[PDB]
Amino acid sequence: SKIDYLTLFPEMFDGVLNHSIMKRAQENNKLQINTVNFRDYAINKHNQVDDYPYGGGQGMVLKPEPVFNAMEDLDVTEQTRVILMCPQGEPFSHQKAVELSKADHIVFICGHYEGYDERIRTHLVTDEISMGDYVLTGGELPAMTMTDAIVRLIPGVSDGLLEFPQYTRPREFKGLTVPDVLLSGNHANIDAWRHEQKLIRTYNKRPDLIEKYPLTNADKQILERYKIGLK
Ligand SMILES: NCc1ccc(CNC(=O)c2csc3nc[nH]c(=O)c23)cc1
Repeated sequence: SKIDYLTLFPEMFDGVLNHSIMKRAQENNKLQINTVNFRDYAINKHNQVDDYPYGGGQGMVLKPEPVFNAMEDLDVTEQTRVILMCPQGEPFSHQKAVELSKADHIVFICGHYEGYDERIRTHLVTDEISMGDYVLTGGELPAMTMTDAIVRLIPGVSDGLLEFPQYTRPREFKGLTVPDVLLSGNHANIDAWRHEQKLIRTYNKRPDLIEKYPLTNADKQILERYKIGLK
């Protein structure tokens, strides 16, 4: 598996690529990563990478020329996945992280442009993906974030409830005391207490999850005595 980033700000990938999980995984001969710059493939390098839109338009538009040239020498194939970071792409998701982790070659087209030449989309891009309804400056951070979720899912690199509260040393800290049950060594009571907390927190902060949860008699009894202790 190999992952390529087509970007104008390749320096912006410095920390991410050289540090943490991707830095380790690259070294294990698990994936090859390349950071390629658009401007390098500009036909003229003076009116390059982008230009005015035919028929008028709000902003500048990424030109097809540099992009097809980049794909050409990146050895892109019909099995490759050419992902375009765009605001109106499909929101990224876990099922997509799996599908892409199962792919050999991935090419991210990262950009800030008000628009992308349609010929790029119709004949190169296999996938268009966003991070969500909000507005970002460009595609690099989304490309890196998607890479993170995909890479950890490459080999070799919920119960329907919110999680239970967790605590560690010290036991007492600014008057804030770890629940005693967690120090008692009674694993049945520790699990039961954790389960009660899961139920109560989900009740308070995600009641929709309680509705989708197969509540036992004990679970109902727990919620009632909680909503009665409240008064
Ligand atoms: N006015 C149109 C317009 C066009 C491009 C941009 C630059 N944005 C991106 O390249 C982007 C990539 S993935 C993603 N996910 C969520 N939001 C985003 O903005 C993005 C912003 C606004």
